[PDB]
Amino acid sequence: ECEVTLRSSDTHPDGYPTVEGVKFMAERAKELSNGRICIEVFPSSQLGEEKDTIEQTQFGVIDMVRASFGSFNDIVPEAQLLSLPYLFRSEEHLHNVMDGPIGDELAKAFEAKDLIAVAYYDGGSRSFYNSQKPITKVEDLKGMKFRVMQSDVFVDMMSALGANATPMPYGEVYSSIQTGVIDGAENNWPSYDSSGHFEVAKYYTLDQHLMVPELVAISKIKWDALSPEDQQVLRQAAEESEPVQRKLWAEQEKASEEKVVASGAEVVREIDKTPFIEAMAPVYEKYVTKSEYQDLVKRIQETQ
Ligand SMILES: O=C(O)[C@H]1O[C@@H](O)[C@H](O)[C@@H](O)[C@@H]1O
Repeated sequence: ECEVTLRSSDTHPDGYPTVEGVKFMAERAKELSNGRICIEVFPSSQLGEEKDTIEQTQFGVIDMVRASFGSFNDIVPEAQLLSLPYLFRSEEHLHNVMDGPIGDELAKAFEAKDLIAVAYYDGGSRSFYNSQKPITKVEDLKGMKFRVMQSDVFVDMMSALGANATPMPYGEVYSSIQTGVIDGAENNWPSYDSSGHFEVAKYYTLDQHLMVPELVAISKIKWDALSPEDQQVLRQAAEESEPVQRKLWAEQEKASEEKVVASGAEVVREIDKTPFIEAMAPVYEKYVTKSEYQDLVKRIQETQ
């Protein structure tokens, strides 16, 4: 048994939808391989913060990782491109993009950087939360200090809004907010909840400026050393976990919103997003640098 073992990393805790997703993938891969293939999940950043685990996965030290496109920065340039603000209209839109040929194009981009993309997971939309004041309009962000994920595109996004970005690993955000070093950060409801940030940043504004895709990626080095039979099992188990993870995600979006609101989170709803969207013009100008990227963005916006 467990002749083929794979260590899989996630920054999130046990019980979180992405972790439950890979745990389901692991149960299925074990069943389908008659006990041969054994995926072990290491949650809560046990093996390191997310960007660091991505690099260790590329080197084959970690076998598999569940990660946000936003943690890649320049490592996979099209991953950064798909982290542009207000690129996707909805979770349905994003599903149709990632499920179609654009998803295959991105898979090729990951493979060129020694990562085999076997599933795309849902991460919903990200919105601003802070400890200082309600954000009711773009102008309220002026001069404020917000953590972002470690990609240049998010630093530029904050500058476009007249604020100051500070990239840092997810695990350090809570203390930085708590001690007042930064004013806030931005994320989806389940992160805002499970991270504890709602305890130290009670103001949340549903500006929904990002929908950053996520993936399960296997080390290409480890993958290439597997038999075709074992590769087939992994891909099957990964694809099976996708609809499952999507449903777990939808349920947790609801539960976490309810939870944090029950705890006193002060939420601003119905914000006019138009000025937020307009402000992103320079960001698109800076990152949409080609034909290859221009047409990509175009085909995304054209996807129903
Ligand atoms: O802000 C972050 O770093 C985290 O945001 C969450 O939404 C992602 O699911 C996670 O992969 C990122 O590490």
